[PDB]
Amino acid sequence: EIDVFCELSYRQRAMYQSLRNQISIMDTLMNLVMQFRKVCNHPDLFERADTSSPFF
DNA sequence: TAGGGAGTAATCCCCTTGGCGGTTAAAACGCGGGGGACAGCGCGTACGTGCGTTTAAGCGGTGCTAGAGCTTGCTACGACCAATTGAGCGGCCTCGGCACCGGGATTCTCCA
Repeated sequence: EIDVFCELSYRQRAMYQSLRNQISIMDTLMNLVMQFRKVCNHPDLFERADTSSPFF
């Protein structure tokens, strides 16, 4: 059994920390631990990156 | 303090919608002609209008008594529930009613 640690990429931690900011109001925690598990898997699960352009 | 509710996502059965293909039967298209729609016409009779008659509907009034509408008293009966079972539902089976076919017989139409 080999443990393989890797840190949250800058996009993931932008998701994770703004999500964790909800703990300043709630604590829904069982909802948050599923959103935290999504971003810990891939942020496209939480918000799919897609072709984008400036504000019109 | 603990139990069971709230949240959520994976798991897997059920089932309704949609497409493909053919093919085949019914809808679409054409056209002749017929006969039924419909306009135009004549008559006559049947219905609206008017006037004098009558008839009885409607309003004001009197008297009566039935019976609608309310109060009281009580017990009968249907709501209620715990215990018992058998009537009636869901699943499975099969055979016989009925349909669908084919071909020969009787009916009905339409033109002569």
